[PDB]
Amino acid sequence: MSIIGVGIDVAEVERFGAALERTPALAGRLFLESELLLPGGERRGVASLAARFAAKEALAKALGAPAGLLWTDAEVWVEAGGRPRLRVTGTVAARAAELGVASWHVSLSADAGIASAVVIAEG
Amino acid sequence: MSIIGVGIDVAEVERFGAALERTPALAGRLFLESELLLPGGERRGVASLAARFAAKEALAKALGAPAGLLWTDAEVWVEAGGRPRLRVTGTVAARAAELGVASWHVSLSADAGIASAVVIAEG
Amino acid sequence: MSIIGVGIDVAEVERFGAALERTPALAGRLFLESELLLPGGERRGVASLAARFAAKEALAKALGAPAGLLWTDAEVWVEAGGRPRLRVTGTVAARAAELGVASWHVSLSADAGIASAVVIAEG
Ligand SMILES: CC(C)(COP(=O)(O)OP(=O)(O)OC[C@H]1O[C@@H](n2cnc3c(N)ncnc32)[C@H](O)[C@@H]1OP(=O)(O)O)[C@@H](O)C(=O)NCCC(=O)NCCS
Ligand SMILES: CC(C)(COP(=O)(O)OP(=O)(O)OC[C@H]1O[C@@H](n2cnc3c(N)ncnc32)[C@H](O)[C@@H]1OP(=O)(O)O)[C@@H](O)C(=O)NCCC(=O)NCCS
Ligand SMILES: CC(C)(COP(=O)(O)OP(=O)(O)OC[C@H]1O[C@@H](n2cnc3c(N)ncnc32)[C@H](O)[C@@H]1OP(=O)(O)O)[C@@H](O)C(=O)NCCC(=O)NCCS
Ligand SMILES: [Mg+2]
Ligand SMILES: [Mg+2]
Ligand SMILES: [Mg+2]
Repeated sequence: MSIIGVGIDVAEVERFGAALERTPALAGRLFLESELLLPGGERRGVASLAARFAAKEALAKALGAPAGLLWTDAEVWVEAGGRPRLRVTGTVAARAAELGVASWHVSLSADAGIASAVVIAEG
Repeated sequence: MSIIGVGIDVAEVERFGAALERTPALAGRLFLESELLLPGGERRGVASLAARFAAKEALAKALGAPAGLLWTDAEVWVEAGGRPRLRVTGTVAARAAELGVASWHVSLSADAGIASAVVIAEG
Repeated sequence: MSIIGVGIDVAEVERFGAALERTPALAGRLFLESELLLPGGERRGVASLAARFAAKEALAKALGAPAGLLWTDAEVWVEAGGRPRLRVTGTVAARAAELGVASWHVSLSADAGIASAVVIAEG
């Protein structure tokens, strides 16, 4: 395998929260129901959602951000240990196949009012 | 292939703009003429230039930042879809050859007053 | 080889410094004696220490952050040219072996009140 793409994204947390508040429908456009919940069932907070938004932007960048990708066709899920993972379906999986992507790597971080993500596509 | 190096850089946009304003010659020292223009021919803005500066710093870091690298020997170019790409020549290409680098991967992001870049060298 | 994990971390410098000041023992819990010194023997500054903290957090993330990792089992050392490098021992090396990690790549950056690091584990 080789690296197919890398993506990075930085998202200002306060601004992201404001966008979610302004348009009730936005959260459901960006996130699957599972992503909006913490492991124990409570509602995921704004900084953690901003990090997932950054991850999806970074994933899109790693794929060359073509038209027609759906936010809901990329899913951030969480291993028991807390580690974030990417699962791709539909439009995102189709684009990944065009480029020969077999494996996805992600990491997330938030501090100082920002959320960040890096994504590497490999295949 | 294997990873040869990784680089990351974060640049404060306002400070970068101030540096460009202070010394008229600076932009031409850091950037090729093509980098200073948007696809349609207008002048590239300060945040986008800061992201390209970060990319060049990150590229230097991925190569172990030896003396003698020229800023103008690394070029950020743009695919039709908008995706940034690195082209290396001269001093930067020579150092890349010393290390066996065959392929370059870059991503850029700006928000919250900062521009950022990640670069991976592979070979 | 393939990518085994990636980590990113962003650390607010001022807050990190405040934590070090609040608990005298903290620096020695996070850092080996060598990490606390500059090449010439003077004391390493807070932003540079924050970048090393971010590197260790990013390394932990690349390994899936299991319980039992010691901060002192990851060491940031510096090549003559200034390039940062990771050396792993003990608990961190043991976890790396569980995952098959052969090679480590790191880069550090600080600006705009933040320190950042990216780490890639390969094997
Ligand atoms: C292009 C895009 C990915 C980045 O936009 P953004 O997060 O608002 O802005 P950022 O500052 O973080 O990133 C902008 C940088 O992305 C890079 N970029 C632009 N188009 C790109 C593309 N087609 N592929 C990869 N990178 C691209 C550029 O370097 C740009 O900076 P520049 O114009 O100064 O060179 C975004 O506008 C977009 O089209 N998002 C699509 C997301 C998506 O499809 N999601 C559904 C599936 S998860
Ligand atoms: C070393 C350099 C790359 C980073 O400087 P910077 O962007 O101003 O500062 P940042 O905070 O972003 O990065 C500093 C970190 O880079 C790392 N670094 C220093 N020397 C390095 C080197 N030789 N190789 C890789 N990384 C290096 C260090 O970890 C340092 O932090 P630390 O001293 O606390 O450990 C920069 O000073 C430099 O020499 N730039 C050269 C650019 C160049 O050659 N361009 C032309 C070709 S594109
Ligand atoms: C999990 C941890 C790595 C990140 O915490 P942090 O730096 O305070 O917080 P950040 O915002 O930077 O990162 C949090 C993100 O890390 C990710 N994360 C959580 N658990 C993780 C794990 N087991 N593996 C990889 N990533 C993990 C998550 O995506 C989380 O964000 P989310 O909850 O919104 O999804 C940290 O809490 C930790 O346990 N550190 C261990 C360090 C260590 O073991 N050091 C000694 C050896 S060097
Ligand atoms: Mg963005
Ligand atoms: Mg820098
Ligand atoms: Mg952190």
